[PDB]
Amino acid sequence: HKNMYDHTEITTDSLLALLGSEKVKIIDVRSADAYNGWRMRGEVRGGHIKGAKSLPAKWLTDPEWLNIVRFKQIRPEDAIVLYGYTPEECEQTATRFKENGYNNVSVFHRFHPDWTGNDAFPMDRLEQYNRLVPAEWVNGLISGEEIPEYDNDTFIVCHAHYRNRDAYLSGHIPGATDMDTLALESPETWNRRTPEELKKALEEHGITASTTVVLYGKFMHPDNADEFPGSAAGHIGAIRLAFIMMYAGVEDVRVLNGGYQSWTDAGFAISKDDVPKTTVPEFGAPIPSRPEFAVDIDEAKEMLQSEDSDLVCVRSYPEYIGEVSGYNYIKKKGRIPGAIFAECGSDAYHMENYRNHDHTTREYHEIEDIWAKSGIIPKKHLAFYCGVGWRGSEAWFNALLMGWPRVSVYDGGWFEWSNDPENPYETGVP
Ligand SMILES: C[N+](C)(C)[C@@H](Cc1cnc[nH]1)C(=O)O
Ligand SMILES: [Cl-]
Ligand SMILES: [Cl-]
Ligand SMILES: [Mg+2]
Ligand SMILES: [Mg+2]
Repeated sequence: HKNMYDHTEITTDSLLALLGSEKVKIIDVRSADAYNGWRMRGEVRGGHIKGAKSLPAKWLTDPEWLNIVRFKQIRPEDAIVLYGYTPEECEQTATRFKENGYNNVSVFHRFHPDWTGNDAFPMDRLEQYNRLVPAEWVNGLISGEEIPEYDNDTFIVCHAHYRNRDAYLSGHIPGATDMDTLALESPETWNRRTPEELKKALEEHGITASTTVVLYGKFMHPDNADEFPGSAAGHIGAIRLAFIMMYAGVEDVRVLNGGYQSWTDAGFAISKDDVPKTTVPEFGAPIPSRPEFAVDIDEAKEMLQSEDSDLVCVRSYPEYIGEVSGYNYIKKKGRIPGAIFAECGSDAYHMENYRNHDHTTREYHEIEDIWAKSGIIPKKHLAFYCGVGWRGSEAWFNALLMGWPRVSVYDGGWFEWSNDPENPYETGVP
């Protein structure tokens, strides 16, 4: 019946008439960063067609491509409409759908410049997308080239890791310097360090409050059998450090979307130099400048008693039901009573529910809709937490990117909560 290699074109008028159809799935095959709003071809309006889902053509080489599509609830009985910067970029995706039994597949040729160039055509974007940067933006930054969403004259690219300098020395973005997560958080409490420590640490790494800091980490397949599996979850650590730096007072913090893998996926050169630090004498702002980003245990207890506040438990399901603690250095098992569960992923060192297979952030509409089903909504003051505040920082960053007005991280997490034998806790399947 179908032709695997000749695809029907859908017109702008036809697509306009189908924008509200529940039987139609509009699929943006560009990069997730363009989908979020980055104007990667110089378009005046960035983002995606309103209601479109993100399925980057880059993922076509992934052997799990069909499961990704099914996990996104894109079904063979749906009418599939693909679009990219050009219709030619949609051809391989269209063929891939037809090869897997999707018989209703069309290609929209006029997204750019026709759709982007007229304000009558509805578009959407991740409100604070410029904090989540693509690899091309970082490459222009370190090359001293004109890049959008950047009006500063001072920057530093920071490769985060947890007591694992090999994560940096085995390959890093050229010119980048490494920051151990221990520089900004204490091994005694696994909370952010005191203001005086953060001031010294940031200065010794060459960071002022007015320095644009670009953070990223390297995913190295964490294994629960290792003594420090967090040494392999570099990009969670990067977002954890982004939280602490923004809390401290760094005005412009960016995160490389997808971490190190996005840098090498783009084909850019890597460096193995051990770049020395260029310290700065004065941070230049009071620390912390944004204390409302952090929540501690007394306020967290209040938020459990408030109508417009909630704690969001970003742990794994075995941790939530008290089957495991999730950590080799925590013996207590259980959960904070009254918190809203938002499953992070498989265990304490993986964020499958918040990431794509290439570690870029999951399509934010999916995060937003799943959160809303559990009452995790922006009208509340939300304190994301987990074991020790790493996974909660990554969840918190996703909400911050959506422009949510009062989102925090409860730093202490299950570690601090369970360390007080007076605190109530639950266990078992709810
Ligand atoms: C605070 N450290 C770095 C010790 C944590 C960080 C962490 C990563 N995923 C959940 N927590 C650890 O590695 O167990
Ligand atoms: Cl990671
Ligand atoms: Cl918990
Ligand atoms: Mg949208
Ligand atoms: Mg903590």
